[PDB]
Amino acid sequence: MEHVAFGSEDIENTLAKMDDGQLDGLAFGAIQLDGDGNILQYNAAEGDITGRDPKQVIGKNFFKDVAPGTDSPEFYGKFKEGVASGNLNTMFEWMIPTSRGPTKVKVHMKKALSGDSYWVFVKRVKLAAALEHHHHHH
Repeated sequence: MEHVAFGSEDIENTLAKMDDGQLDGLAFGAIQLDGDGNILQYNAAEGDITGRDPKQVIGKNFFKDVAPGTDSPEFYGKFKEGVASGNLNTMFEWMIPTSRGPTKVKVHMKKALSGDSYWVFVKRVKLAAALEHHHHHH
């Protein structure tokens, strides 16, 4: 005879999955991903010190591993629906709240040209480079 109902609200209950990456670590570069979201390659900029390992990132997920907490249809659904057709076109900016303070970053994803690969650019929200060149595969 378990008929004990309980209805209440707790701010702590709703407030969960906070920022875990206390570290800042600033960097801007592109990363190759697969249809499933697996790291294929890593290409960072040539104007800063080395941070994360190039091989350590490979084999793991980008938004499912490197980006813990983004596991949702808010950012995943867009990637899935895009893969189903073979061309994920998304352009927006994400806010990365840290202990040191809030930091917004612009990320642009687009299907690779060679095919069977995706291109995800990650860099702080700021217009710097737009017209590139000398980028042709062998």
